[PDB]
Amino acid sequence: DPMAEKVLVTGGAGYIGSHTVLELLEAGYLPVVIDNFHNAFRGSLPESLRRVQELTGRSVEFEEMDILDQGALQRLFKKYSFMAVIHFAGLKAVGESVQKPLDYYRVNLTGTIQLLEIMKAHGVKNLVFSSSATVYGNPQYLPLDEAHPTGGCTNPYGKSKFFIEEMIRDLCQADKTWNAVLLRYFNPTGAHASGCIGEDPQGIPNNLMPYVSQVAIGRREALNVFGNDYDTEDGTGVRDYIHVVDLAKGHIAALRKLKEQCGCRIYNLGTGTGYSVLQMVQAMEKASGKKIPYKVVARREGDVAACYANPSLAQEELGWTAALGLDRMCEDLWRWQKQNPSGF
Amino acid sequence: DPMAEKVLVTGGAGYIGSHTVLELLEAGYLPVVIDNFHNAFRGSLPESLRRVQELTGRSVEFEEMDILDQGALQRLFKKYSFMAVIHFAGLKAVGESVQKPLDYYRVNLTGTIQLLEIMKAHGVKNLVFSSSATVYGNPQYLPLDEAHPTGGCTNPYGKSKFFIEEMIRDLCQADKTWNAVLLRYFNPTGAHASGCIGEDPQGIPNNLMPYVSQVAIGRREALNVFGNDYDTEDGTGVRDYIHVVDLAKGHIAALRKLKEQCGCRIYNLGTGTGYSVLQMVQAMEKASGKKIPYKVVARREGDVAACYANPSLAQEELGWTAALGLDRMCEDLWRWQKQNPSGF
Ligand SMILES: NC(=O)C1=CN([C@@H]2O[C@H](COP(=O)(O)OP(=O)(O)OC[C@H]3O[C@@H](n4cnc5c(N)ncnc54)[C@H](O)[C@@H]3O)[C@@H](O)[C@H]2O)C=CC1
Ligand SMILES: NC(=O)C1=CN([C@@H]2O[C@H](COP(=O)(O)OP(=O)(O)OC[C@H]3O[C@@H](n4cnc5c(N)ncnc54)[C@H](O)[C@@H]3O)[C@@H](O)[C@H]2O)C=CC1
Ligand SMILES: *S(=O)(=O)c1cccc(CNC(=O)Nc2cc(C3CCC3)on2)c1
Ligand SMILES: *S(=O)(=O)c1cccc(CNC(=O)Nc2cc(C3CCC3)on2)c1
Repeated sequence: DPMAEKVLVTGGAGYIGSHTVLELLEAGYLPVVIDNFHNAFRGSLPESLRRVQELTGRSVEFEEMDILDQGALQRLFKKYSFMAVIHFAGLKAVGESVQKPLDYYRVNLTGTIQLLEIMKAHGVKNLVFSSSATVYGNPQYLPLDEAHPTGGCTNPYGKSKFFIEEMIRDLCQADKTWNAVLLRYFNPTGAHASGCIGEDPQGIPNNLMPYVSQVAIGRREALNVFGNDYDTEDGTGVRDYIHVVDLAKGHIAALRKLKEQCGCRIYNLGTGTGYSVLQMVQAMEKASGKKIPYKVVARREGDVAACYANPSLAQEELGWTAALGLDRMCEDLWRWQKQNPSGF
Repeated sequence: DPMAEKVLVTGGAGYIGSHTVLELLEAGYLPVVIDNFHNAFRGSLPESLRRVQELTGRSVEFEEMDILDQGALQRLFKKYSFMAVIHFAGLKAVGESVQKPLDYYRVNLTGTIQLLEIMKAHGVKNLVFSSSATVYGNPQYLPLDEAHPTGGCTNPYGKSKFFIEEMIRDLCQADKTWNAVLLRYFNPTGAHASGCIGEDPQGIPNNLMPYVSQVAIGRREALNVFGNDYDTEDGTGVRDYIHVVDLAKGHIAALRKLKEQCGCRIYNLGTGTGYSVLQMVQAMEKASGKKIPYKVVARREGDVAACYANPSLAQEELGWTAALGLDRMCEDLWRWQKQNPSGF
C-alpha cells in the first residue's frame, strides 16, 4: 500500500535531518535514514535518532552507509520500497569548503549523482533536495525570490549546491516523469522544543547563533560584530534565520507536493523577516536572562548589509509558512544548550 | 630524468587528443594515452593513434581504460611517471547533453574529480584542462576575453565544463602548489595536413563544418542557414572556429607554462576573427571546387549574431598564435574527408 512505503532520508542523523525525521514520524510517514556518521554522534542508532524515537514513541529504521558507496545504495533500494527521497547527506561548512574543496565536490556532487542514478534505476523519481539560498549570491534586490539570479556564489560549498540544483533541473527537463522540489534557505537555528535534540557543536559554524549562546552561558567573553554602520535599521548586518522545526515541516510539505506530479519546483523557505546582529544579541539576552557583551570591529570587505528570502511562493504552492520567530529560535536553542552543554 | 617522464593524455584517441598526441611527439614529449573507446575507432592502438605513429615514426603508449575506474587510475599512476596531465576525456556533444544530462555530469564531473584525486595522491599537480568558451555564455561584449563573465550557459555540456573550471580554480586556491592551465576555445575544425587523421563522423555534430563538406561531396543537398538578417557584415551569424592543429599546439604551450609554477591560469585559444556562415560556405566551395547550395531559413530564437574569442593573452603569456586561417581549415578538412569518406 502507498502509505506503507518508506521515505528515504539521507544524512538523517544530522541537525536538519533528525528534526525532519521527527516531523515525518509525527505526520504519519515511515522514515528510513542513512548516514555515515561523518558529522553525527554515535545504542544502535545515532544518538539524535535514538532520542527522536523516545520523543515520538515510534521506530526509526537506520542503515549506516555512505552515499558514495554504490553497492550499498543498490542493496538499500532493493531492501526497501521508497516513495521518495529527502536528501540532506553532504558536507556543509562554508569555511571548511574553502580549505578542502575537493572533498566538498566529491561528497556533494558525486554522491548526489550516484543517488540520482540509483533512484532512476529503481523508479523512485521523487526527490526533495535540501538546497541553500547562498545560490542567489549577493542580493541584487530584496527580499530574494525564486526569480532572482543564481550562480553568483564564490565559495566551494555554495557552488556545489548550485551545481546540484542545475543537475536536477536538467534531469527533470530530460525526463518529465521526475518530480523534484529544491528548497532554498539560509541559516537553520533553534531546536525541537523538548530540548532533547538540536545541533551538535560544529567545527566551523556557519552562523553566529551558537556563538551568541556561548557568550550567554559564559564560555566566551563577547561577540565580535563586523560593522555597525550598514544602511540598516540599527547599523548592524541583517541575515536570514529559520527555525529548524519550521524548516523540517517545509521538507514534509515538499514531500507532499511530489504527489502532484509537479516536475521540478523551487521554493524559498524562511520567515520573510531578516534579523540584525544586535536584534539577535538582544533576543538571546531575553531568552537566556544573561548579558551578552559585544565588540564592534571593522566591516569585512565583501559583506553585504542585508540578505533574506521571500517565502511567499512556498505559502501559495506548498501551503507552508514559518510559525516560529526569533524569540522562539533563541528560547529553543538556549534550552538545547542548557540541557546538553556539549551536545549529544 | 625530467625529459624522460611522460605526459598523460586522457581521451587521447579522439579528435583533438590524437592531434595533440601527434604534436607532443613532434615536440619531443613522450605521451601516454588513455581512452575507453566511447567515441574513438578501434591493431592494438586506436586507429587514430596507429596512424599518428605512422605519421611521426614514433611510439605511442596506450592503455584502454575509463577515467571513472578508480583502480585503473591507481594502476596507471603507479606504472608511469607523469610530469603532467592533459585532460580531454569527456562527453562533448552539446545536443546529446540535453537528452542524457546525467551521463554528461557523471563522466565529466565525477571522472574529472577522480582524476584530480589520483593526481593529488601521486604528486602530479600539473594539469592542462581542455575547456570550452561556451562558459562565457551569450556575449556581453566582443571579442570575448578572459575577464568576461562566465557561468551563463544553459545546456548541460557547457555547465559541466564551467563546473570543472570552478572545481580546478578552487583546488588551486586551496593548494598553491598546483599548476593548472584552462584552455577555452569554440569550434575545432580542419585536420592534420596529411589528411590521414581528422574528426571521425560524429553522431550529433557541434558545428556546421562537417555538414558543409558533406553538401560539397554530394551527400547532402544544401546547408540550412538560420537567419540572414543579423547585424553582421553579410547578415549571417558569425562564429569562432580554430584549426585543430593550432589548438593542439596551444595545449603543448600550456604544458610548457606549467613548468613556470604558474598556479591557475586561463587562456582563450582562437584566431581572433570570427567567420560568418556564408564565409564558411564560400571558403569550402573554394577548397573543394564544388558548389555548396544553401537555404535561408528563419532565425532560431536565442541565437546571437556574433560570437568569437580574444586570443591576445595566450600570445602574451604562452607565446601562442594561431597560424592557420579559414582557408586552411577548409582545405585540410576536405582532404581528410576525401581520403577517408567514412572516417577511420
Ligand atoms: N546548516 C546549514 O547552514 C545549512 C545546511 N543546508 C543543507 O542541509 C543538509 C544537512 O545540513 P545539516 O543538518 O545542517 O548538517 P549535518 O552535517 O548535521 O547533517 C548532514 C548529515 O550528512 C551526513 N553525511 C555526510 N556525508 C555523508 C555521506 N557521504 N554519506 C552519508 N551521510 C553523509 C553527516 O554525517 C550528517 O549527519 C546539507 O544538504 C546542507 O547543504 C542548507 C543550507 C544551510
Ligand atoms: N569538439 C568540440 O566541439 C569541443 C571539444 N572540447 C573539449 O575537448 C575534449 C575532447 O574533445 P574532442 O576531441 O572534440 O572529442 P572526442 O569525443 O573525439 O574525444 C574525447 C575522447 O574521450 C574519450 N572518452 C570519453 N569518455 C571517456 C571516459 N569515461 N574515460 C576515458 N576516455 C573517455 C572518447 O572515447 C574520445 O576518444 C573534451 O574535453 C571536450 O569537452 C572543447 C570545446 C569544443
Ligand atoms: S569571537 O568574538 O572572537 C568571533 C570571531 C569570529 C566570528 C564571530 C561571530 N560573530 C559574527 O559572525 N558577527 C557578525 C556577522 C555579521 C554579518 C552581518 C554583517 C556581516 O556581522 N557581525 C565571533
Ligand atoms: S540540413 O540543412 O537540413 C541542417 C539541419 C540542421 C542544422 C544544419 C547545419 N546548419 C547550420 O548550423 N546553419 C547555421 C548555424 C548558424 C548560427 C550562426 C547564427 C546561428 O546559422 N546557420 C543543417
